[PDB]
Amino acid sequence: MISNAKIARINELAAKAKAGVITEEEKAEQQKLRQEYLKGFRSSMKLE
Repeated sequence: MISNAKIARINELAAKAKAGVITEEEKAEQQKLRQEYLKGFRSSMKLE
């Protein structure tokens, strides 16, 4: 699961990725935490 602290961590890493300064380790954690966020999260715009 994910908490606000980890959500900030995601936005941190995402910014690192959008910038290009993100390392492989940061990338690995980013992908995982995004899944921790996707737990139960559905696409409201499509009701998917």
